[PDB]
Amino acid sequence: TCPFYKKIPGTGFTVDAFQYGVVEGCTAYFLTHFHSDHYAGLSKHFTFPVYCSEITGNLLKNKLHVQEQYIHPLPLDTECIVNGVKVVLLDANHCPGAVMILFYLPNGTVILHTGDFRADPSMERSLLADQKVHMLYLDTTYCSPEYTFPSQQEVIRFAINTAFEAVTLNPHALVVCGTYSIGKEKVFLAIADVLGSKVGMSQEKYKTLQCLNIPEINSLITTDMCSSLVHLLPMMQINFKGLQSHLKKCGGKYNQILAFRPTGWTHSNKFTRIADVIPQTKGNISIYGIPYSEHSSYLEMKRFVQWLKPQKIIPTVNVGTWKSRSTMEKYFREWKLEAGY
Ligand code: NI
Repeated sequence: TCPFYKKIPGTGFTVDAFQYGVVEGCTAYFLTHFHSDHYAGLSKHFTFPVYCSEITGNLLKNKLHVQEQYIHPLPLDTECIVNGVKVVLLDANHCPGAVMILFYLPNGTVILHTGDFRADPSMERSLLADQKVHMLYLDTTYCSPEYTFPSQQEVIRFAINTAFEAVTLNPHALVVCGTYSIGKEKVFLAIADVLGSKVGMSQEKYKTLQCLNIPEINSLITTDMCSSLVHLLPMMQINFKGLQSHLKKCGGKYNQILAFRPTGWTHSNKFTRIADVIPQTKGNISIYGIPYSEHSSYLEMKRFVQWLKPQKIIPTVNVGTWKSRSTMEKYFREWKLEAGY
């Protein structure tokens, strides 16, 4: 049945709760972003109101074929009324169109649901600065101290430099980047830019990217693989077998592949620095795994919460085991005792 952490008390609202059929007493279903664990259940046959960002509404329409009459897009950073309740959507620093939602309850309670986010100090100067938050529904994906990773800027630096070097040494090398969902577009766009190429991809992926309001996008992407020296492929094809097969398809235009697998966190983050990462190699193929995260590190999460000083925290990730739950509750207590709220 719908879990309690997907219901907003004092309203007929749910968040990211599309796989439980009709939720008894829900008058509006909010969708924070277009990732499949979040939208799971939505289809062309859904007949309840969906509230979301403009970009998310472009994807629901074009990729899922949800009918237009049920899609309610809202602008960001704007006080809006939904079934009699004031709401604000804020940028989540996750994937394109990902939002956090502020609900202002009739009784005076204020609730923030982060959706999926990567906390940033820039958030401390949004509409959040303006008033108190009583309850926080938090993206706890990486809520443990061992989860460190570099900034997005440092990871892109490493990728740009690595690709630029390889292709300058061998102009017959192809660069390939793995994808399976929206998000992490900076990886393949930054690399294409340093190489003066457009990025080539399948028609289905091109379509997806045309929904995202990325400026000058037509100058940056294409469906003509031949004209482009950066190719996107399904993440599942980013292995030696899949890459050889793909090189075969390029008709002797290239004699080397350098590939990037953007992951979240991996255990090598505990020991190794970004400067020191090395690829997996077999023959004329090299695969780099790069830790490009669109979720809060442990420290970034802690800073955000200690700044906000909520009265109650409700985790939305890793809630399935008692040991996880107990571990998170310990950190919330440390944070609260350290900062004095
Ligand atoms: Ni997500």
